[PDB]
Parts: sequence; C-alpha cells; structure tokens
Amino acid sequence: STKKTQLQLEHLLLDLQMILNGINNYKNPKLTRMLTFKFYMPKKATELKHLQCLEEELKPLEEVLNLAQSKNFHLRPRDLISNINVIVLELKCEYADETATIVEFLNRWITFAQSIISTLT
Amino acid sequence: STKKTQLQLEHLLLDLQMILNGINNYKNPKLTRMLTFKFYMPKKATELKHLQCLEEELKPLEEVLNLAQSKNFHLRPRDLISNINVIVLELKCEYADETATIVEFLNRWITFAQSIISTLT
Repeated sequence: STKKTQLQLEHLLLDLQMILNGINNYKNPKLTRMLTFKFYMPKKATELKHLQCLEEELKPLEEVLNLAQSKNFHLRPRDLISNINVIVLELKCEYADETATIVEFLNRWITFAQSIISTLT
Repeated sequence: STKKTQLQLEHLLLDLQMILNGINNYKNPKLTRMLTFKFYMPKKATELKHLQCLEEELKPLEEVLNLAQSKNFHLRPRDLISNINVIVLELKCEYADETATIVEFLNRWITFAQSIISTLT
C-alpha cells in the first residue's frame, strides 16, 4: 500500500541514518574499535522479504552500539533499535562471503531502503 | 486539588490496566516477540515528579503496541497512549540497571498509581 509501506520504509531509513550519524564522528572515541566488529552482508537484497537479513544482524548491531556514546545519537540508541525491530517485523538469509564493517553494513541497508521507495514513487 | 489528582490518577491506572489486558491474552499471537523488547524502569517511583520516567518510555511503548492485535484492546491503543500522555503532562529520570519487559513495566507503574491513590484515599 504505497502509503503504509513507503511510510515505514522512510521511517526505517531515518532510524538507520540516525544510527550512522551517531557512531560516525569525532565525539565518538571508540569509532576505531567499533570498526573491527564483523557484520554479515546480504548477497541479494532486492525485496522486502530480504529484510530478514537485516533482522538477523540487529542483536550484533545492538551489542557493538554499546561501545558508542549515547549522547551523539539523536534518539536514544535503544529507541532506534526498537523502532527498526518493529518496522522489519511489520514489513518483511543468503549472506555474502566477505564480511563488512558497521559503516558499510548501515550504508548498504540505507541504500536498499532508498531503493524500494523509488519503486513506490 | 486532591480530588482532581485522585481523579487523574484513577484514570491513568485504568488506561494502564487496559493496555495490560490487550497485550496479556491468548488472542494476541505476537506476545512472545513483544516480550523481548526492553523497557527502562525507575530506580524509585515515590512521588508524582517521577512520572518523568514513564513519559520518557511512552514512545517505545506506543511502537511496540504496533505489534498487538488491536481488537483485543478495550479502547484504541492510540487513545490509551494519548490519555496517558495528557495525564502525565497534567500530573507531575534515575533509571535502574536490570531492564524489564512491557508486562513488568506496565505492572510497576500500575502499582505506583495504586500506591499514590492510597496516599490521598
């Protein structure tokens, strides 16, 4: 339904961009260690059904976000992870060989969120 | 006056038990998954200024309620959330380390409203 689904994808998107602005900065002194954690990436991520691949990596994502300073995030991280967990459960794995960093992993799902929206427009 | 406070607090308590009833029942097939969402508890909730620690958890509570099957609620979840909000505003945060589930969370607040009411009669 162009509006329930795009309304949730643009809300998924902003929760993810808000997690990335939180870790990604000079006021974040453990960025370098966060950068060494392994995140798995979806081989394919062409449909919403593929959100299972993001769903599966959400508790790795929460464990490593514990290294981040609550303060530079726009929403309490806890809220950001709950919000994304409710939207994926309400919207929805073949992983790729080479693993990725938290910044490549967030960036890759921001890109899939923007991609489906552009089909729904 | 004390009757106005008595009256907004008896009202919070029923809005709080009505949410517990919509969640806590067998016609709600999302119960086990909603029990994995984490909620912060206050270190102590002894007075009305401590309603700050409920005000803050309200937008996670609304979002997780999106997983509940709306027909099990006596009044629309939205209504329940709006009433709890204008009453916490009319009426009033040291959290605690162990997190809690939506059922323990709604329950420690149901006890707090029940204990304040008893103090006024």
